[PDB]
Amino acid sequence: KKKIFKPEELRQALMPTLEALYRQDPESLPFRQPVDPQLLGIPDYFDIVKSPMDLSTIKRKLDTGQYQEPWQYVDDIWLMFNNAWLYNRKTSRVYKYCSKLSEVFEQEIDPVMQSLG
Ligand SMILES: COc1ccc(N2C(=O)CCC[C@H]2c2nc(-c3ccc4onc(C)c4c3)cn2C[C@H](C)N2CCOCC2)cc1Cl
Repeated sequence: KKKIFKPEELRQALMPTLEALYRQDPESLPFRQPVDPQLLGIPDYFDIVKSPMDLSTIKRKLDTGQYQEPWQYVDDIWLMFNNAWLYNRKTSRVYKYCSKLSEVFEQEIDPVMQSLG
C-alpha cells in the first residue's frame, strides 16, 4: 500500500539495521567501502558485478534522503549481498562473511519493516 515517508523517519528507523552490520567485525570489513578491484587485485570484479553496492554508499543514501520507501534500502542491502555471493567462491572468506552479514540483517530488518508498515 502507498505511504509517503519523511527521509528523517526512514533514516532513524533504518540506520540501526545498518549500524548492526557495521559492528560485525571482522565480517563487515570487506563491505565498508566500495570494492576497488585495482587495490584488491580482482580485475574481473566489474565483468561480474554491474551494480556495485557497499555500506558507505547505503549510509550516504540514507543521509541524503535518497530512499523514499524502506524496500529501496532493503533492495540495496540485498544487492550488496548478492554481489558478494556472485563474485566470490562459496569457499572464500568474503562469501562466508557475506553469509554472516545476511543472517544479522535478516534478524534486524524483519521487525523494523513491520513497524514502518
Ligand atoms: C578481515 O577480513 C579480510 C582481510 C583481508 C582481505 N583481503 C584479502 O584477503 C585479499 C585481498 C585484499 C583484502 C580484501 N578483500 C576484499 C574483498 C575481496 C573480494 C570481494 O568481493 N566482494 C567484496 C566486498 C570483496 C572484498 C576486501 N579486502 C579489504 C579488507 C576486507 N580490509 C581489511 C581491513 O581493512 C578494511 C578492509 C579480506 C578479508 Cl575478508
